[PDB]
Amino acid sequence: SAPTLGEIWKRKLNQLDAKEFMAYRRRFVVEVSRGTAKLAWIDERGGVELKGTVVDLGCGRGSWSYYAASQPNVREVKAYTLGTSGHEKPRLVETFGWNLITFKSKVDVTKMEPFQADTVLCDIGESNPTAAVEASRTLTVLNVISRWLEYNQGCGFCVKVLNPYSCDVLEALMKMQARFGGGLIRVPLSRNSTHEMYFVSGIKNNIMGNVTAVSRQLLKRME
Ligand SMILES: C[S@@+](CC[C@H](N)C(=O)[O-])C[C@H]1O[C@@H](n2cnc3c(N)ncnc32)[C@H](O)[C@@H]1O
Repeated sequence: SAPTLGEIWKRKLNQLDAKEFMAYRRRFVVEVSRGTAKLAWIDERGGVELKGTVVDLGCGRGSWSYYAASQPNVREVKAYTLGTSGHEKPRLVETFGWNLITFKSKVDVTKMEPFQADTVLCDIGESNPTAAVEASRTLTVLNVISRWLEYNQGCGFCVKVLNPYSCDVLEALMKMQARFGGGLIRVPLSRNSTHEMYFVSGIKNNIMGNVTAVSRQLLKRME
């Protein structure tokens, strides 16, 4: 049922006008950066142990990196993002832990050699009206992340899954869970206009069931 229900949600979402979309997207949603709040939520729930060498793949402005850099078990943060035309570039600030981060823009992380890391973070996935476009980008991220997880036996991880209801993606996630453990969670701070979920090392759950539960929740909210 998962692809059917998420696909229904997507087609219904795309039928909303500007006013309906704006009202729908915040309905019952919890709530400085959105990025910070989401990683903080996952961290406080025990979704991911932030420790040692943290990689932040697709760091954009870098909220996750600054979050990670302020945590007691983190030793360094290596942050990477495209930062090319019309893509977010890291925003340097003077907050606690800033000196632990190395930001590198102008890097396509899908083409980077994995290296040593104790925690793998990745928040790549831009919403697109076409669910199949989102599935393809999601698959690409998961394939890249699998190489990192293979290279770093036992590392912690927290990975955005932009479209988790697509059948190919579900099978990909089950395979990652079979290989690396972990589970798939919905952050209640996510807006109703995205079906994004997070593949995390700290929580071990029923992936397909959680996805379906999120589809049914987001559909009910649109009713
Ligand atoms: C919007 S950030 C997610 C938010 C971020 N965690 C934060 O807290 O600010 C996702 C970033 O991934 C970047 N990105 C997308 N594809 C990429 C790729 N192939 N290689 C490197 N960065 C990529 C995008 O430019 C985008 O800025």
